[PDB]
Amino acid sequence: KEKKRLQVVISEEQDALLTRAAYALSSPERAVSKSEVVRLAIEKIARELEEGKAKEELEALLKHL
Amino acid sequence: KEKKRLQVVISEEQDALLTRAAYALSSPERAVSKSEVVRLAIEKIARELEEGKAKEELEALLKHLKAEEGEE
Ligand SMILES: [La+3]
Ligand SMILES: [La+3]
Ligand SMILES: [La+3]
Repeated sequence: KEKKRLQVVISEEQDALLTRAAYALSSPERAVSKSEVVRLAIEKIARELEEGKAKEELEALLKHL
Repeated sequence: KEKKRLQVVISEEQDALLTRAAYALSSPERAVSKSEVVRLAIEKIARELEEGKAKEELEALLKHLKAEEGEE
């Protein structure tokens, strides 16, 4: 009702992108875990779909599978 | 060519956002699951951090998200 266990299979390249994003977002004063990067990505995509941005890039990367 | 089982706890609001995004990106000709939306979000935000434009905004949303982890 308040929390949902998300199970997603990812590639090792997406794992590497997760690590690079986690380090890029981090700083000496704030630590960023991979799960926080996932939640932040979900929130950012939700906002962009609220604004309708980068749809050419969203479908470009989705068709890039 | 490895893979990785990923376990992440999310709020019900983000799960609903995941559903809405899954349907919005889907079509009768192509199905987009919630997990595929998660992968697309990962690659999208990683690319955004490589571009170096929206780092301030991502840090703000990140701060507010870390403010929500502590006991709702
Ligand atoms: La809630
Ligand atoms: La490999
Ligand atoms: La691979």
